[PDB]
Amino acid sequence: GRVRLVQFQKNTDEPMGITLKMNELNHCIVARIMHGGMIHRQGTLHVGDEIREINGISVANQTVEQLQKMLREMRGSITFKIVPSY
Repeated sequence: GRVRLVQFQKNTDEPMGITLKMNELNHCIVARIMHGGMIHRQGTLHVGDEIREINGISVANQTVEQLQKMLREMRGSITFKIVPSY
């Protein structure tokens, strides 16, 4: 699909509300989005989307725990480079 850049503004320390999973090619896939969360309210990131980069950082050959940890500690203006899935 077509790559796009999705931007969020994270000012609080609450869970972003994303659950990730890696598939066979180690592609990072959005497994779940927390209903009513900041992400869900914006409507720009959806289950099945492939995340290629976070804050410009390639997710390649990083584990799920690593990425979730990264997501838990991010604040301010952040981005996901994603390939949406329909």
